[PDB]
Amino acid sequence: MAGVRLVDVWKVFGEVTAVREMSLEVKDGEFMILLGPSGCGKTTTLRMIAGLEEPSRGQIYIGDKLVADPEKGIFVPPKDRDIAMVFQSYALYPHMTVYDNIAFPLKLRKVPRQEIDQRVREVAELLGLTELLNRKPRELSGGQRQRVALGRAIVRKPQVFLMDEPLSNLDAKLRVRMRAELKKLQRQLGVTTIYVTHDQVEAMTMGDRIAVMNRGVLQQVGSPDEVYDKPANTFVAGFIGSPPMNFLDAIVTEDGFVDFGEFRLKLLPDQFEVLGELGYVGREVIFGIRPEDLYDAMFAQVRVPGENLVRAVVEIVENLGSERIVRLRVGGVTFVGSFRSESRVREGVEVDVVFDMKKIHIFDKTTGKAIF
Amino acid sequence: MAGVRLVDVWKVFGEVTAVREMSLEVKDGEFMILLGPSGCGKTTTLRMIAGLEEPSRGQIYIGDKLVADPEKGIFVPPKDRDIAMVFQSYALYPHMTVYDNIAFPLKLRKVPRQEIDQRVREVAELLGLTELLNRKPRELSGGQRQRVALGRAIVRKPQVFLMDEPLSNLDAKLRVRMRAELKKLQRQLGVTTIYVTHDQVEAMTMGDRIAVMNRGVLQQVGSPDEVYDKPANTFVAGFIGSPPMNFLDAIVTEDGFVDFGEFRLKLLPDQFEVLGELGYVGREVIFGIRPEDLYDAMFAQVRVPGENLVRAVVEIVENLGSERIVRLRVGGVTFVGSFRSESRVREGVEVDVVFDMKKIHIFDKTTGKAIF
Ligand SMILES: [Cl-]
Ligand SMILES: [Cl-]
Ligand SMILES: [Cl-]
Ligand SMILES: [Cl-]
Ligand SMILES: [Cl-]
Ligand SMILES: [Cl-]
Ligand SMILES: [Cl-]
Ligand SMILES: [Cl-]
Ligand SMILES: [Cl-]
Ligand SMILES: [Cl-]
Ligand SMILES: [Mg+2]
Ligand SMILES: [Mg+2]
Ligand SMILES: [Mg+2]
Ligand SMILES: [Mg+2]
Ligand SMILES: [Mg+2]
Ligand SMILES: [Mg+2]
Ligand SMILES: [Mg+2]
Ligand SMILES: [Mg+2]
Ligand SMILES: [Mg+2]
Ligand SMILES: [Mg+2]
Ligand SMILES: [Mg+2]
Ligand SMILES: [N+]
Ligand SMILES: [N+]
Ligand SMILES: [N+]
Ligand code: NA
Ligand code: NA
Ligand code: NA
Ligand code: NA
Ligand code: NA
Ligand code: NA
Ligand code: NA
Ligand code: NA
Ligand code: NA
Ligand code: NA
Ligand code: NA
Ligand code: NA
Ligand code: NA
Ligand code: NA
Ligand code: NA
Ligand code: NA
Ligand code: NA
Ligand code: NA
Ligand code: NA
Ligand code: NA
Ligand code: NA
Ligand code: NA
Ligand code: NA
Ligand code: NA
Ligand code: NA
Ligand code: NA
Ligand code: NA
Ligand code: NA
Repeated sequence: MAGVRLVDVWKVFGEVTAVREMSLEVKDGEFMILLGPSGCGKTTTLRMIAGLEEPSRGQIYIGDKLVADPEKGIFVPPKDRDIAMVFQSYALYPHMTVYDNIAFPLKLRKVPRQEIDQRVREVAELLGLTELLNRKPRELSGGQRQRVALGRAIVRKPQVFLMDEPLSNLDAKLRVRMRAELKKLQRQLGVTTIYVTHDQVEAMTMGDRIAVMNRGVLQQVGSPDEVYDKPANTFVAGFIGSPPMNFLDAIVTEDGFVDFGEFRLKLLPDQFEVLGELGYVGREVIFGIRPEDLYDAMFAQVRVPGENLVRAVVEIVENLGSERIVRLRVGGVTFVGSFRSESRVREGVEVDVVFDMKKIHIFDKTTGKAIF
Repeated sequence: MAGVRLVDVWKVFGEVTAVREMSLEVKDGEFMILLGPSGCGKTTTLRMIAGLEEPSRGQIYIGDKLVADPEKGIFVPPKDRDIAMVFQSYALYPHMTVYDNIAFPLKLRKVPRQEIDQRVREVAELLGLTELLNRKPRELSGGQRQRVALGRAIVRKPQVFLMDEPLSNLDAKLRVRMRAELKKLQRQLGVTTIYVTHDQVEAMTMGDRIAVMNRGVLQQVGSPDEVYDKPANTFVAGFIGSPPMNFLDAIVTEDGFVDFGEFRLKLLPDQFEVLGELGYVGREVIFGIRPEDLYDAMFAQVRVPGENLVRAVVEIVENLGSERIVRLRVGGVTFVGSFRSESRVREGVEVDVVFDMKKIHIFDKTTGKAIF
């Protein structure tokens, strides 16, 4: 069964809802990311798992243990859950030595003195903390304190590691390296990890799966490929990706096209069939395609006038060196493409644009849910 | 209505007791210091007030709310308590200006924009953040980001702020300035604050009151003058002061003197009376007097041979420029005085020493408790 489980979890404050009926199963041993914009409920969700905040309603389990169910009067304090919040301010005694801070979980569980000493010294050396063993955290730098909390977290082996934006205070290069190092260590340890971040690249880079949240609601749980290539709804589709996915209003036509008013594109057979079966033919839907899937027709692989091509005017060309971000317009609609450097587009000049129809998305105009 | 109240609070781990039957009432709006040496239970006490640790027994109130009483199955986790923990550098929202970061909590509580603006700008002014209102976190220093986080915490108006020697990482000079800035801000806010420190000078400098702890036990709660001038027992008397208070074994005599064996001193009338009414006349007690209250007879204001004066030999004279620390000996007992620079004391030479009898202390030799 799941390493961590939330069942219909809510957190409310009067008329405000921080987390709304969230059910999530985190697999044993996976590195799960909670990703979403500011205020989306991800931090509240991590705190409820940690026990730093109580759910308003719902059940929360760590392994086979029910750690929170307010309807049953059940609430296990954070220290009694088998979890490690790798967050220094909460985990560490500033006036106890680094050595004693790291040894604490083990002496609490009556591990022999010789064993404690070797396990503490081993994890300290691994983390470059050896020379700091006799110092107290109140004397250390912020980075050193975070490392000491990490050592205390991994010296034992809890059932779950929890982290909240642990690399936000780092230089870009060090951050890229740490994302790799943290994931390598998690894989080595094999311990279920739940990690909050607002950073899409960090999420897609480190996570085995990503739980995308928006305004307290779980939008989708999937691997980086699933959330990027198979966004569950317009929120997910528009939240991940740079430049953002383009969205256009369209009518699915009886003759198999998505009609934007200003122009039309021919759907692929299978797409049109699924839309047929579901009853969207004749209806207004939301069409989406990423900038990386739009091409200058001069160099596109397959150019089909009528079906995947449209003439647009270029409004802005941003020269990024390795590519060009091209703001395009066809009458009253606009979209952005990421074209190759060899493209000769020029502001004010028209250009034919090819859409890679295999990469489009169609969503329900009312619910926002993805058809594909 | 106390701001925070602990009633008979204990925290134990097996045979080890971190905090023992502590009752403490923190006044609404006061700056309370929890001061003690390492292992005294000061951090555990702050952790139980924050809710990071559940007490083994006792009740804890934040305002009029009972937040922990294990016998009643009551335990409110940290995020659900009306407290603000001040630590490292908290959850600064990226892609959000300073103004919006501080305003965020009020944006949830749906506070009118007029009020949000006034409150945010007011808070930024107290923190010196006004010129940074339109800046993003990335454009800020670490100290600027830290102040922005404090501002976010302050605008929410918690019942109490909790911190554990947050100034510990600072160079001496900056620390002196920050103690003053922190206390000034606390007075401007009028918010109950509980601050843990191991530093005696920091405690006496910043606290309205100081809760002195030793080995899990609350020794005394008083203003800096009270803990310094009216120490409740020998621990408090010997823990604050430099050089430390001198202690000598004595016997209260029938004729109104304290007899040290090697010499005697005459008690002030009111002092002998209290010792009498309490039944100490004829008993061995612990006598105490600070170095600053010992004087070279050459410059003393009042010299009464036999009563407040004794001839001693000088063993060590430390020349501190602004004063001299003089280690004195009378037969088999020693004590240290802080004499004026003009004193002509010399190692190996005798000198008459005057004791300021109005400043002495007498403690019960068995319990260590101060009679006065
Ligand atoms: Cl702590
Ligand atoms: Cl070692
Ligand atoms: Cl990366
Ligand atoms: Cl919502
Ligand atoms: Cl919500
Ligand atoms: Cl996406
Ligand atoms: Cl062609
Ligand atoms: Cl202003
Ligand atoms: Cl004292
Ligand atoms: Cl002389
Ligand atoms: Mg967070
Ligand atoms: Mg998946
Ligand atoms: Mg892949
Ligand atoms: Mg493509
Ligand atoms: Mg794509
Ligand atoms: Mg140009
Ligand atoms: Mg009770
Ligand atoms: Mg809460
Ligand atoms: Mg004084
Ligand atoms: Mg004095
Ligand atoms: Mg002088
Ligand atoms: N993993
Ligand atoms: N242009
Ligand atoms: N105060
Ligand atoms: Na997985
Ligand atoms: Na939000
Ligand atoms: Na609650
Ligand atoms: Na416990
Ligand atoms: Na690593
Ligand atoms: Na895919
Ligand atoms: Na991917
Ligand atoms: Na891929
Ligand atoms: Na894609
Ligand atoms: Na792709
Ligand atoms: Na134009
Ligand atoms: Na341009
Ligand atoms: Na393709
Ligand atoms: Na006070
Ligand atoms: Na505990
Ligand atoms: Na100004
Ligand atoms: Na509040
Ligand atoms: Na200030
Ligand atoms: Na007092
Ligand atoms: Na006094
Ligand atoms: Na006073
Ligand atoms: Na004074
Ligand atoms: Na005094
Ligand atoms: Na004094
Ligand atoms: Na003299
Ligand atoms: Na000397
Ligand atoms: Na000398
Ligand atoms: Na000498």
